[PDB]
Amino acid sequence: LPSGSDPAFSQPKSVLDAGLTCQGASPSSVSKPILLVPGTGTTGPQSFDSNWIPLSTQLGYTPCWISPPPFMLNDTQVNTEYMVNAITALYAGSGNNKLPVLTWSQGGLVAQWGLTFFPSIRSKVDRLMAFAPDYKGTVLAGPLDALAVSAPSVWQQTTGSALTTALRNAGGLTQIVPTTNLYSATDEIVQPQVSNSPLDSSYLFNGKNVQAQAVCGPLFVIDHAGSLTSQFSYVVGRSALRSTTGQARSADYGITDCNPLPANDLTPEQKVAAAALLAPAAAAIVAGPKQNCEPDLMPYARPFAVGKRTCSGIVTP
Amino acid sequence: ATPLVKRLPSGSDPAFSQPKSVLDAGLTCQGASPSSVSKPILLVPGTGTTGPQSFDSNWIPLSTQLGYTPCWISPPPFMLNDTQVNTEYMVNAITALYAGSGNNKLPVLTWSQGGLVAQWGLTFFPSIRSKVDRLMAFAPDYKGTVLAGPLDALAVSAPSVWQQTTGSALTTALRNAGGLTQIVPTTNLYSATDEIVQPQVSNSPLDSSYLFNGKNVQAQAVCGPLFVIDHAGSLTSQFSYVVGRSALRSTTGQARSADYGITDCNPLPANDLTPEQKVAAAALLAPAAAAIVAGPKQNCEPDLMPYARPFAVGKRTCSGIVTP
Ligand code: NA
Ligand code: NA
Repeated sequence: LPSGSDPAFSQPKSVLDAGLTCQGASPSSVSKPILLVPGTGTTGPQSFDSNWIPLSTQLGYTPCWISPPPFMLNDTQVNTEYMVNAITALYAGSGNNKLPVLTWSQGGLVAQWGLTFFPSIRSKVDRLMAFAPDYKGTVLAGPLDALAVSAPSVWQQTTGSALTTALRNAGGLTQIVPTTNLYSATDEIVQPQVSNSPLDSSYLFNGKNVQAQAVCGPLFVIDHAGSLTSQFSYVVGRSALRSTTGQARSADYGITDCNPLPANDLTPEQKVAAAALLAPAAAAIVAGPKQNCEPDLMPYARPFAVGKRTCSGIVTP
Repeated sequence: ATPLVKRLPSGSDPAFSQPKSVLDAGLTCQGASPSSVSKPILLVPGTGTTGPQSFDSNWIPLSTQLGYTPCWISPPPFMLNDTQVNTEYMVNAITALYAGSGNNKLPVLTWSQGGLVAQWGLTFFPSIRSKVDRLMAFAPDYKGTVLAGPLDALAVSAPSVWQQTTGSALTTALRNAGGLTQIVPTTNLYSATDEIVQPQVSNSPLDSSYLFNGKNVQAQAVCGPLFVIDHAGSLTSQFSYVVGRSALRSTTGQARSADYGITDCNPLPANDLTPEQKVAAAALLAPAAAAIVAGPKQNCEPDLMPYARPFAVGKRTCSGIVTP
């Protein structure tokens, strides 16, 4: 993995701090923070108000989140600056104590990108619990050469992208901190996910890779959003957050937990909102940035994707 | 600024799967033993051929007339086996010829798969980087080729044909390990009209023969868009001889634009070849296509050796999905 000093941020600290919020606390003085990293086309609240904000509260954490603008549609590398800055802030604000990170969709790619390229946070993240992460991107976007004009981070989550290439070649498809990846073969956004194998976009070597169907059977169906919100997802995430190993444990879940509906402990209103989690993403995409090329890799990542084409041209060594 | 990133594998050479005696048996020099040879040049042949079949009609005599002792490897059977094994023959030969010429660097000159083999060796066997002074590659397929896939016609194909298919685990691993940037001074001579290796048309890093920082000479960029030489002509033409002569003589280790131009754009076999050599040069490809048909074939790409597996995790080879 990359070593040495962290790369410089492209955004000022004040901007990065403005993207971080905690429930009922300031990041500078917070007990048992958990950092929630949202999905493409959403803010922290839109990703987590109906699920892991209340669920982590009941598990004894202070939920905190980042909301990189606009709605996680900008450069994934910029979104990661928000996360790295937040880990640094919440580590100090909790008394110099490691904290867990819990993510949905792109948020897991962001987390692993930060752990790969910003060495200072490896000692500050206790564990990573990623729901439907797309470390390999998704092939459902189609080939890069045919992609319609799309948001910066949508380019970067397209399989074949310079970003996913650089993550892989820098060592980022192996876990860096104890990581659990919960995902679904029936994901309608991120594929391939069907093999229960290293082919899957959510898979990390040495991670606790939990394809729901491997536990629940081939008839179990949860979609991209259900991967975050389901009762099964809650049991796995609870296992990961409590485990002394930092990863979910098979002994903590079984067939009786294979309920695809929103987590039981959510209120009826939260269950409704959780089922409708994905809709704001489309609206943000319609109003959001669009371009005909993948954003350039920042200098710290360019050496890992020589030959790939971004907006400024082919990456050279 | 730019971070520190080792561009290539480092450390000790991976072990060979073949014993030294077997690798030595595949190496021959004209009129000399590798153990005591003056000014060797190592020639690495193309798919479906032996060293003599690739080079008897061209660079064996032409390099002799430039003052070298030509030496070649003939990995069996006819370069159709695992490209990684073919590379063991090349690595061993460099070690032997470096030692047999008094610890003096030597040039490597290749056709077709031979250039992929050379770059694979330089990428994964660090000991040879200080023993090769330059690489002169004719029609190298560092990205493989999109033409004539392994599932065309009979659903089995030679091991090295799988590996030379674009998207293969082998070509993926080479790229991910840093192998599409030159490692020693390299000249790549190729043709937009290559009928075996594509894509080659863009005169840019998209081309299968292109290496970053190399001297990448697409013939049409010098001779015009309607100049035609094929996969074999890329090795045998008079234009190719002028570029190769420049690369071998150059003090930079690469061909120099000053040494060739429009008046060298002769697509026929190199002038200095005898009539018999010119005829054989024009017919270079026929034995290779036939050997591919009669050789080993399988329905899967050979497994990557352990040294290469980390660079193609998630690809599929005969044993299953590649893991580190
Ligand atoms: Na958009
Ligand atoms: Na075939």
